[PDB]
Amino acid sequence: KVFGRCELAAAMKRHGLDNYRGYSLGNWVCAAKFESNFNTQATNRNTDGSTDYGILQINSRWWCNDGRTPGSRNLCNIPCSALLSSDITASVNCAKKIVSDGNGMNAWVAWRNRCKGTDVQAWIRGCRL
Repeated sequence: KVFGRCELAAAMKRHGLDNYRGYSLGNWVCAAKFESNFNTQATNRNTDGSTDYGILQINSRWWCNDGRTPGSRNLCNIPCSALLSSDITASVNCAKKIVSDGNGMNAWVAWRNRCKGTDVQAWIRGCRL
């Protein structure tokens, strides 16, 4: 599924991400935009052999099991495929754990390099939330 901007904002809010660990909803929407262009089915292989999955490009190195990332963990206790669902529950639950891990949203390299410090409220501008 390819979410629209306000549609995703709404889904994130419904799943409790709005202001989670102090990160406004625009921050989450901006991260999703640059990680996956709002496409739940996005997958991208990393040079180390891990893969990033889903709207928020969650890495198999630590967070999910894809069966092909040696030495990796699965700290969200989920198959990485669950992160590709049209329903964002699994992605959201796992992102909650990620953003709680110590470095906040810096875990998302695209958020640090493209969202951090910017006018992230633009992402939810005009949305009925």
